[PDB]
Amino acid sequence: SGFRKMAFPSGKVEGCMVQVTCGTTTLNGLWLDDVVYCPRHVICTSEDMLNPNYEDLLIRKSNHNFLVQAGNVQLRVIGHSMQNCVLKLKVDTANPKTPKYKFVRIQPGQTFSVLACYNGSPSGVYQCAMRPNFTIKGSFLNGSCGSVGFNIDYDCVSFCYMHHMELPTGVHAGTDLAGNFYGPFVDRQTAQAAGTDTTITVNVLAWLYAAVINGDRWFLNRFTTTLNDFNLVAMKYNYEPLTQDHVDILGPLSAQTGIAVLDMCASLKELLQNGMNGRTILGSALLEDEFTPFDVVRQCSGVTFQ
Amino acid sequence: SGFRKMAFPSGKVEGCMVQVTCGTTTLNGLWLDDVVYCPRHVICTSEDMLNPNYEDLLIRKSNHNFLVQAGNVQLRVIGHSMQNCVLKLKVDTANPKTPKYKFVRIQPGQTFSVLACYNGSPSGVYQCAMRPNFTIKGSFLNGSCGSVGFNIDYDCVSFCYMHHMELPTGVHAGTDLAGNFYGPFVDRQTAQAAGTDTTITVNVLAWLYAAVINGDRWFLNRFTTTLNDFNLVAMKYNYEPLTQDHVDILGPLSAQTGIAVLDMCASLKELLQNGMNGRTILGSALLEDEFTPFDVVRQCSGVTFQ
Ligand SMILES: *[C@H](O)[C@H](C[C@@H]1CCNC1=O)NC(=O)[C@H](CC(C)(C)C)NC(=O)[C@@H](NC(=O)OCc1ccccc1)C(C)C
Ligand SMILES: *[C@H](O)[C@H](C[C@@H]1CCNC1=O)NC(=O)[C@H](CC(C)(C)C)NC(=O)[C@@H](NC(=O)OCc1ccccc1)C(C)C
Repeated sequence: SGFRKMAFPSGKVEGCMVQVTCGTTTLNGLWLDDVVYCPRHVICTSEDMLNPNYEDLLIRKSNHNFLVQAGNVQLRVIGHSMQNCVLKLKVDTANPKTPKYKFVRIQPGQTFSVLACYNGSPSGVYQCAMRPNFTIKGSFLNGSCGSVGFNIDYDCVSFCYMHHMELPTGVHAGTDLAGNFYGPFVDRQTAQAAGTDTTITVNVLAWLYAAVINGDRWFLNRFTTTLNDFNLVAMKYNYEPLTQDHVDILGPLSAQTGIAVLDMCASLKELLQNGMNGRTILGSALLEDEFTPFDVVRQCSGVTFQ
Repeated sequence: SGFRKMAFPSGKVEGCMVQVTCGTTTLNGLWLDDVVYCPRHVICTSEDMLNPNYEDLLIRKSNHNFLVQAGNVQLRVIGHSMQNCVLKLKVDTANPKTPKYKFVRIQPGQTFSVLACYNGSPSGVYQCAMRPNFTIKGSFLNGSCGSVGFNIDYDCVSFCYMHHMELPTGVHAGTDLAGNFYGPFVDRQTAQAAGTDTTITVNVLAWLYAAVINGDRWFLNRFTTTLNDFNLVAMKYNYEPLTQDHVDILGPLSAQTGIAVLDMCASLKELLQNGMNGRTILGSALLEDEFTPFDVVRQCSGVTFQ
């Protein structure tokens, strides 16, 4: 028993991290087969960064301008090309540590692990959710760009995020591995704001099921509600709408605990209307929304990976 | 910017995890050089476990009773011996993935990363603190015994914890890697209880400094207090005493933020006496105590590891 914010084991990704230095910029790259993926704004300098034209900046570059460093071994760049907001640097050596992988784009509400890196060297690993407003609430310092977010599916690493920038509220924006931003952000030093966020309702209910599996039941109640009456309550509290699909994904957790999804909705309603009365749930005094139904099942059932 | 509960990258430890099966018990082992470390209660079966005599149970075992599995490669056991509550199984193959390592025993209040494993296969990684009552609040299911907790110091892995058991409040108990339990617990199925916990005051103050570095300042105040007047307030709220040493370790954070340690104590006092008034600090509605002063510096400064 117990419930923790749990990251995927990071070994498979640590072996793919390299340092990319060009001009006055150093950042992290992702080395899979003979390609190194990194944020395209490495080809910049601090005045290029007010409003650049990356297509122009890139034809001015030479292969030998890109210093790629895999630990204490240098990689020769033999080609370069830009795919949206990422650079693909072709190197003459294929990474012998390349895991089975996919590039996947995730949906708001879904979670992933982030391997925070500096200078090609992993610093820490932590779990994140993609917020409804396509930001993530990460922990990133200068030099962390090119760190990647990922999920693991048995032995396959699905890369879903590459880090690019911090927005003024301390939240973070980035791209998928094909270089397409999550949300309406651009890799420019121009005024940009996150936009209004909402709470991920299906994840909150999942975390309430995790609590019940773990012995926290005080918030349960005999009442029930309709899907429609629940969604009027979520609207007011800035929760995002609950669909019949979300009810289906919560079926397994409903079955394991004996609590109908719509009964747990009625509990969420009262929690929203009454607060928590100085009590806690799974050691939080807030309703937590960064655990998906799948995260809960993995942790409360013991799924592993090879 | 941003602050997250951040684990160490786990790759160095993933390469050391193996599966140990003996009789009707399967658990995880730690494979360093030609020795596999695992909990001694693997040599048990479910009626041995009410009150065993492990010295007796172990001389009855044969080397060939221990099935050690490093992925899809079996390791031959060539010797066995017991060191307190862990077994050391000598195998004829040294682990080519053995990192530089140390066995260290940690102090209550200190943190570490846990690589939760089942059947020798890593499942997830998360950060823990050793509670004042020598339990940890982990996430462990049946089959997770032998999972280890650790810190990384540049390239060196300091192993500090091996998992053994869950106590009735859902908290977890284990040993250091020399097999000596943290706290007054024994690896027996006899009635055992955690004992009264307290809040780790120095870590709470560290997390308040992390908040200030990250832009949360609402809890700051013009007031101050003495170390002595602060400790009378901590006593009442079940916080553990703050020493002049703790004030010294908080010096760096005090210097970076311009907030004297005793000024942050006065803020903690009011937070303890008034609550948080429905506000949050670093996205928590509770005072968080599982970040050490070092954890805060690492995350707010960007220390890496190779
Ligand atoms: C890559 O190492 C780095 C990662 C940042 C550094 C601090 N935290 C991080 O996650 N990314 C950058 O330095 C960005 C570079 C560009 C913009 C992608 C070229 N810069 C930023 O992240 C900056 N954000 C912005 O410039 O955009 C928002 C904004 C809002 C208002 C006015 C101007 C710009 C921040 C300021 C570091
Ligand atoms: C090892 O895989 C496993 C890990 C447990 C399983 C569930 N969560 C975990 O962390 N450890 C065990 O199964 C323990 C085996 C012994 C006791 C070390 C031989 N057993 C336990 O963890 C059990 N705890 C106790 O038996 O001790 C406390 C207690 C309190 C009151 C009455 C009897 C015993 C629990 C019940 C699984």
